[PDB]
Amino acid sequence: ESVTANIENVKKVAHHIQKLTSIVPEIGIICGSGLGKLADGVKDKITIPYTKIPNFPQTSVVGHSGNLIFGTLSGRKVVVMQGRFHMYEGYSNDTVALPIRVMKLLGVKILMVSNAAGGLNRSLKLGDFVILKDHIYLPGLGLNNILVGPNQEAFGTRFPALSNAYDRDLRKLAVQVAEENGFGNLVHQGVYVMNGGPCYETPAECTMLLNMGCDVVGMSTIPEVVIARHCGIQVFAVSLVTNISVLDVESDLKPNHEEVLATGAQRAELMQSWFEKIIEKLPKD
Amino acid sequence: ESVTANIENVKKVAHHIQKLTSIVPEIGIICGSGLGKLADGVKDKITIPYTKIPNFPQTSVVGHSGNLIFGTLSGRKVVVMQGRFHMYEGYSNDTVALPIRVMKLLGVKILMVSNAAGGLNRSLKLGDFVILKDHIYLPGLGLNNILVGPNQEAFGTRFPALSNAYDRDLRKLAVQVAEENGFGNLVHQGVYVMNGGPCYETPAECTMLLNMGCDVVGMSTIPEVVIARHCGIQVFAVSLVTNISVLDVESAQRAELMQSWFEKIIEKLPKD
Amino acid sequence: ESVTANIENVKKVAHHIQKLTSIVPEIGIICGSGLGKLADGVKDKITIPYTKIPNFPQTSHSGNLIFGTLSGRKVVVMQGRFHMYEGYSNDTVALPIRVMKLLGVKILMVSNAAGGLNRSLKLGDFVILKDHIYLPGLGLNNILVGPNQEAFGTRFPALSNAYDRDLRKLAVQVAEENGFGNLVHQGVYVMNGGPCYETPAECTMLLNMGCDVVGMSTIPEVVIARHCGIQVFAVSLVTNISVLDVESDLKPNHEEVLATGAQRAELMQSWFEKIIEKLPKD
Repeated sequence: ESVTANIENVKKVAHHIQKLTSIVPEIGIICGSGLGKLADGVKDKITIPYTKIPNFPQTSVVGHSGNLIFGTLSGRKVVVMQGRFHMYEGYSNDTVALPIRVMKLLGVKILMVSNAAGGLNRSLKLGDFVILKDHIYLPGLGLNNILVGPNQEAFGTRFPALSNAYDRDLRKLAVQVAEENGFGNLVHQGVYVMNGGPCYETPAECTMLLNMGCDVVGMSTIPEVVIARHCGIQVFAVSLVTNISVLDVESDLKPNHEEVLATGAQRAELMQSWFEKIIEKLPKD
Repeated sequence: ESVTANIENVKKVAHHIQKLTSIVPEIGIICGSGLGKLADGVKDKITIPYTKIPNFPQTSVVGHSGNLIFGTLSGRKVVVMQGRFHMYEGYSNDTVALPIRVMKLLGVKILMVSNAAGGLNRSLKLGDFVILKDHIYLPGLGLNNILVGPNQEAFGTRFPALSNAYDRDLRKLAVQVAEENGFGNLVHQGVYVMNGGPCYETPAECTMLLNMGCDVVGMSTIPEVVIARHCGIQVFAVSLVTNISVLDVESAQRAELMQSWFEKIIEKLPKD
Repeated sequence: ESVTANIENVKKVAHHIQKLTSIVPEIGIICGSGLGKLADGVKDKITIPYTKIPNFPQTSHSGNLIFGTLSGRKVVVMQGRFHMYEGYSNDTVALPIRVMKLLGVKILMVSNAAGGLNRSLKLGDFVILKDHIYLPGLGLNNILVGPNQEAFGTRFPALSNAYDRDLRKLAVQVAEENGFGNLVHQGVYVMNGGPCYETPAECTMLLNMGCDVVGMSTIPEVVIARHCGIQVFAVSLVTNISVLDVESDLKPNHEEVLATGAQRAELMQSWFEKIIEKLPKD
């Protein structure tokens, strides 16, 4: 399961990073679908490959290590995670949790995250942005919650509440920014349900999930959100609707992931702009 | 993970405990929520710490380790489990199963369990008692059932049915005792769904669970109930509603009454 | 302890089997409920116990891989399955299906025992799977969790026509012309990891999820088959009628479940034989 995400190990990693950069991040960004360009446009960037950080978890896109990117975005100090640890890859709870807990010790106060999701809600269109206002953590309700195991008291409490998990003030700001900039029609809010994956959802599964009250379904994000809330980081999360879920078996349409990647690539410019304009107006500073 | 909960290992733990006490328990009790007294009220008590028993699972520090308390309660021999093993802590199936199977070998015929739960059913109020009449074992449906692995045939069958899992006669008696003693207005019956935890449930999760047909939600109890039924122990289980679930994102006290209820139920239990 | 179901290891197993038999199978059959007597019908056959195939998983007498001819077609039959409720790993379940693929299997046919949730179902009915709900898979116990084995398939497999519509059609037509079309339905199968039978509250929930039958197997093998491009036909025998009411004295009994399966075994075998008979030949 790699190194335990305890205070000792997390501090060690944080200190290693702090020798490599003088940027003290206020906002952490986990790049998902549509955020590829935002990562590139970080100003005065310093790129730290995961390979160069002892005990930091290792992931690659066909050979190329992920990176931590420090710098600024709209005048605000950020750290960007370029490369994530999805549970369908077989990563441990400790692997997924360590980077978020490292962000806490580095100074991160807000986490912004995107992902690719299937649209269950029948009003959604391809390319829509669905701000998460709540979630259903199917793995968590089973016995695959990321927090299962000894609680690391240094970071949070044994039984965390998830009441305002998707900060209502950050959601209101994100909607306002979209509306002010002429793409409010693309922005929805909804409930995201996690399918552990990596299979796309069958029509019967989608029909069930829609009837549970779910608006979008995806295979990521909730584990990161749980760790973030556990250690008191405010969360803003957006699903890009990269496929419209098929609810009937009598239908030749299907999710193919390349069209999922195409939707991400085509909405990247707008999602970058949105996130930059949100960051510009975030409170505290 | 510690030691396999097979008939040989369970036999050895049971034999060791039988040297430390002459009490042959007829009723096993696991108090979760309202565990104030009961263990206080047992006459002629014998407190056996978990560390005193070899191969018996041990709690993780906390400044207060587990005990197995033997004695009598309202004229019946009992064994109380103080110190539980919950799956959200990372305990293995064998760790949770072994204690219940030890109870079986010691002579336990009835298991009484209390726990703390979130109220999903909209007519519940904080402090209410909800007798479990059925459950939904979400971890079990999802391939984290406590019985996964080789079946221990000496305890039970490969594919146990869970018909009358929460004995209907015990529930009827429990309801009779509550109404007889003036706190019948607190008592409900319902379906308990297990959230593996340890996070509390989001509004959207609570809404989904309510619409699945669940009345309360908690992070324990079902694994123990499944092991109990597998080896033929009758089960009585009750949730104390300690949090009322919020359904949309837009939006100690009963300790003495619960221990008293359990004491009065045991008084009225049939005896062979 | 189990060997990874990667192309290197699967090749080694398939190459060992290919020295023990000349039969190149194009249909793979996994014997579940109602298919106990299927191995008997296989002609020009060779029985290979799992015990004499290195790194092939071991299940219990040992399980066998039977090669031969059924209704004129080359088949491999798995007598002995690896149920997840027994504690078997994903690799253990996946390897046999991937071996089938390297051996040449194009169609996988499978039966299982299931509880009938749909209130119109009768005991002994056949429910062809047209779709499924993989509760373990949704909850992070999907058989494909781990590094994707690219030799076999893609990272994010779609499950759109998982239960091949042409095979389902043919199966329904074969039943109808042989006079048992009234026993045949099509439905959604939900997986309960098991090994407990379902409580009344669980059954009620599953029925309201849109499920017709519930069982403890099959989906993991189906996912692996679809991942490597094998077409799938699957049928649940309704071996118990699910009890939705806690006050009812009715309950699932495993001896009655096995008895129901055995009673239908001749008919289920004949059905499978006649499906294979009518499959398009190239």
